[PDB]
Amino acid sequence: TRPAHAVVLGASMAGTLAAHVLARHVDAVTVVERDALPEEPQHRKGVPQARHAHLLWSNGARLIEEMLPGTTDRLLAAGARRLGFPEDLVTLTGQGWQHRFPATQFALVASRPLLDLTVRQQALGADNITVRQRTEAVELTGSGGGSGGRVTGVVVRDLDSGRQEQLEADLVIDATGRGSRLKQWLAALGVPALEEDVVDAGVAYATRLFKAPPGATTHFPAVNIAADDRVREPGRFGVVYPIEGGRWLATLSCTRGAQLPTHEDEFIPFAENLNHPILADLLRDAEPLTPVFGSRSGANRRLYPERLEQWPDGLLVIGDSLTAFNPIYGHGMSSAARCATTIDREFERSVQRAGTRALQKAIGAAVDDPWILAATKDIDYVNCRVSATDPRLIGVDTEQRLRFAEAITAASIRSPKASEIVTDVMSLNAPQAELGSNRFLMAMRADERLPELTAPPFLPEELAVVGLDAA
Amino acid sequence: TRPAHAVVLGASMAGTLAAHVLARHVDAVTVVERDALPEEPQHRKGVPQARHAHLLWSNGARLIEEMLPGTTDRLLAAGARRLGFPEDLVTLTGQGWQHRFPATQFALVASRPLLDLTVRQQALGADNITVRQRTEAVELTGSGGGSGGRVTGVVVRDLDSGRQEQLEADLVIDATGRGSRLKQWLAALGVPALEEDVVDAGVAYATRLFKAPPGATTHFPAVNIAADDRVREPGRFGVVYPIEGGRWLATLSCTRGAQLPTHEDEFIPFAENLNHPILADLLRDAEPLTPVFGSRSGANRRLYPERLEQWPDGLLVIGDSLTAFNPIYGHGMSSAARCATTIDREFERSVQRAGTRALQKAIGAAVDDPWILAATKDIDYVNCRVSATDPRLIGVDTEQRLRFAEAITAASIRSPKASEIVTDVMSLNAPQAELGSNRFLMAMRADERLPELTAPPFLPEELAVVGLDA
Ligand SMILES: Cc1cc2nc3c(=O)[nH]c(=O)nc-3n(C[C@H](O)[C@H](O)[C@H](O)COP(=O)(O)OP(=O)(O)OC[C@H]3O[C@@H](n4cnc5c(N)ncnc54)[C@H](O)[C@@H]3O)c2cc1C
Ligand SMILES: Cc1cc2nc3c(=O)[nH]c(=O)nc-3n(C[C@H](O)[C@H](O)[C@H](O)COP(=O)(O)OP(=O)(O)OC[C@H]3O[C@@H](n4cnc5c(N)ncnc54)[C@H](O)[C@@H]3O)c2cc1C
Ligand SMILES: CC(=O)OC/C=C(\C)CC/C=C(\C)CCC=C(C)C
Ligand SMILES: [Cl-]
Repeated sequence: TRPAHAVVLGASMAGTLAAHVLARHVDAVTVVERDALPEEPQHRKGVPQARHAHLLWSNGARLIEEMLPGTTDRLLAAGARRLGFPEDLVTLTGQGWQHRFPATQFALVASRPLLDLTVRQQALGADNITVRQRTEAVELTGSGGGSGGRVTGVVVRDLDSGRQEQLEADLVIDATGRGSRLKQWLAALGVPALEEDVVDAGVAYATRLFKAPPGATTHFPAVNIAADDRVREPGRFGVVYPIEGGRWLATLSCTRGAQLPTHEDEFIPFAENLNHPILADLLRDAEPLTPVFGSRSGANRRLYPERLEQWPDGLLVIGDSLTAFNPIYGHGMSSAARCATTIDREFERSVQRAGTRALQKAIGAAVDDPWILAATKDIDYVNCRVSATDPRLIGVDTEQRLRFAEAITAASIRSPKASEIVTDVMSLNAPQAELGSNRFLMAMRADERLPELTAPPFLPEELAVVGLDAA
Repeated sequence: TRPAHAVVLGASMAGTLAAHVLARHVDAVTVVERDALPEEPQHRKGVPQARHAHLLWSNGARLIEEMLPGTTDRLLAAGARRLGFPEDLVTLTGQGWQHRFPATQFALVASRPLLDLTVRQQALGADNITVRQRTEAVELTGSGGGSGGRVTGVVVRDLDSGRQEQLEADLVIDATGRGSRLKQWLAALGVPALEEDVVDAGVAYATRLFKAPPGATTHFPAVNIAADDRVREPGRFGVVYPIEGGRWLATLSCTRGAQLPTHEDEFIPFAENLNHPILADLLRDAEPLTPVFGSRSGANRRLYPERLEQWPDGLLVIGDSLTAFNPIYGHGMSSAARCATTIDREFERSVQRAGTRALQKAIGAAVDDPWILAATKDIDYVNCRVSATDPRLIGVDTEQRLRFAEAITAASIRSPKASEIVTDVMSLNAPQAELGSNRFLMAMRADERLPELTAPPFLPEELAVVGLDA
């Protein structure tokens, strides 16, 4: 018999997309969210990462567009911007400035609260979706361990009354994010511990919101400075992204060993000590609208429920709860869209439980691309904490992995054919392994390499919008 | 290490597509084929089924088009026809005539030798593909048994010289077809026996090519008769497809228990004893160009190498050899395209040996749709021989499967919304399980049902091109 009631824990991007998908296949869906969901673009404590710069890469943007047609146009009408890569960005890599080749990929950029609200407005309006705001999931009900175990429902607590209730379900979806209590819920059902890979470069983030020079959010590119050209030293990075309302979102980041700004008067000096001070020059006369927001959620971690024999029937885990990545590569929301898309494409085949386990295996395969990309890039940072069994990571020459990464970067910034393939991998539209293919290696040697840029490739009319001259 | 030499055993559609794919990722590929590959459309002993009706459904057509751009345009320029479903077909089901709704899917139809050569011409021209024509693979080399072995190469015979030769390889692809010798090659390295699911309704086929009335191949629909409305006696079917050169391809079919025309003067009598005699009335004044070609390759069979722990490294199996289906549903070439597309999509991720089995598991998952579709439809035929472990087949009440198949068919022929989803499953673009989805059940209840057609839905101008009335 088919499932008739599904419960989705968490109403952020992973839970909202899964709720919309499951409503097409299940008679009734209940969404359990700890926060009150605002009706206007507004931050909330359940998604504290929304304070920092967010790119929706073309992989997630297309997956969301095919699930919810019109979403992209609604975002743009609300002030979001479609950044073309590498065309609409002034980017400094460890190998030099990126030539602004005609765009081969894109990313939608906006405030994360606007993007969350726009998606919620297009997904949660179905008649068979019930949203229980200000309701907290406390534990799962059912049985675990041995064989034959299965999750029957979830205990929820109403936060305005304090009363608890048993919410029975044929299917429970954990989408509660990086701070998820899944390991406690599992152990309370007698389920053994899950396998977990971790690659933790100790990345932290400091963000301020600025009023951009008038017109810059439309006629000035995004700027990204990534300083990693030495490997015995921690990485230090910085981005300035345009968002709706004529505002600049500036996010500074560093790996373990470096020092982030903890006060407002340390923000611009950090940008002045990157490999090029262009982010400081842009933000020197810009009006700050916020204090400095911080984040320490920069580890790469992946659970493998698809490997656990004692995985209970009727339970799935998606989003940051299943796996989370270093935000610098900006794949979290695309991974959430992949989880919902995989449920949509595999649900009917997986029912008629071999279905719950088949869905979880399909979900695990869909999140491999953002995992192996972020972990490959972070594993070689100095003082990185590594605890993973992935043979693509652990059994690899460390000199050769670094040298090859440098060669990939050197080709992408100055070779059109190499840049196109790299943006495919960067946009999560091609696996990381494609950079080791015969196709990429032949493109890397055969393609032309343009001369090295000795200054940031701003067009003069872009410098005129922000009131600068000669880089 | 990244494979530097791959060998594909067998040409035809599975081998040709896989060879084109592997050439993108491996330095050199060898294609070893028993027959001489002709440079113009001609049948051959290695693919004797090419004499029978062949539809390239949109699933395989799109996968081939994305692999080999321009192939669809060359086929149409060479005389192939893009039949829209259900618009361009007059089809009689066990529930009645199919309303010719605007096309929601399509299939390319032409002679199989023409389609084969067109794909060969656009796939095997790469500089790093070497074709060993008139060369036969006899056995595999390597190790097997115990811990799980590994494949080193293949022994080949040159047929114009008579010489044997050892061809080592980092990766061997079996694309030999339904009569493939893989299970003996396995035992020859001591690899345990593979799991196999079989649903064999004993389907046989008789085909005669006719010269169609001038213009019929372009302005007249294909006709498909499925005489299937009783479950206690064998099914008998018949189709007439247009192909290039102004010719009609007529393929007659039956399941175990019935008798096909095995003599030429019984061919049209078989067509007049279908549930409607329209295919006989079409073929009585038609000029016969061939004798009747026969085939008894109508069983559904699936190997499960993805389940065998001791599967040797460096070996993959694709096409009809891995799994074959009842031709009546026409998914074999689309399944061959799926295996090649899956190899292309997963190859780089699978290397960087865990790769060969990762590729084989991905290939096995891609061939599930045509297997469960053909097996679900064939399992309940009278005197059908079943040897399978698939719980989607074994643990099903047969009344519930029979009743639902009738409701799916009755909805598809007279409800537009239901027809759209059914053609998606029929064209192999949606899994069979979609017909049990809440989405499909809601479409069946909510959508209108048009009145029953009491006559074949020919337009008056279509009857006039073939010279009939009513
Ligand atoms: C600094 C930073 C920058 C990032 N930048 C990007 C970027 O540029 N691009 C990108 O794609 N991704 C980015 N990410 C990742 C992205 O924010 C997440 O991947 C995305 O939010 C998906 O997470 P999720 O929906 O699974 O969980 P979350 O977004 O964390 O949401 C979890 C939800 O569950 C709720 N919840 C928690 N516990 C309970 C409970 N017990 N009961 C009920 N509800 C509960 C919470 O209130 C919340 O609504 C970034 C992350 C960080 C930290
Ligand atoms: C009557 C009938 C009708 C069909 N109709 C359709 C249809 O409408 N649509 C559709 O999509 N499919 C149809 N099929 C299925 C389709 O023919 C096959 O699925 C398709 O050809 C894929 O098979 P293959 O390439 O894997 O193997 P095959 O096409 O059988 O090719 C195997 C090749 O390997 C070669 N070979 C074999 N052994 C050796 C050896 N030892 N050494 C060297 N070379 C060797 C052979 O010479 C041959 O060239 C039909 C099949 C039949 C029987
Ligand atoms: C040197 C290196 O890291 O190579 C990869 C660099 C990339 C992929 C560009 C850097 C991207 C960012 C800093 C994103 C902005 C920050 C957040 C979304 C939190
Ligand atoms: Cl955060």
